[PDB]
Amino acid sequence: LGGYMLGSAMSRPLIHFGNDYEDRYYRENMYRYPNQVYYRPVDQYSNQNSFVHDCVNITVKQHTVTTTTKGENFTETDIKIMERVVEQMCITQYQQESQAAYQRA
Repeated sequence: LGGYMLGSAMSRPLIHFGNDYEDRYYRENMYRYPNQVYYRPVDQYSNQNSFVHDCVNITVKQHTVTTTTKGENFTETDIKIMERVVEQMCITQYQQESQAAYQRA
């Protein structure tokens, strides 16, 4: 991910758990953990969460393996709220990227 194409900036699509702390965890996990992912622009595969959750196997990394250990509290909850959002928006930006390829076409 020395390059990649930062998978847009979704500003958090609001994933809302209707929680106090785990919600908030995600709501801060929009900053500590981002609302954008690390991947290059795709529209040449079938599976989404494959390439997508992989882009987060990049993103959540950079954002939880140093970006979190900078004084954040990441628990199993953080993993999900973060991977889940960052993944499903990498997925959102997968279908977006797909059609973005249609726009650049």
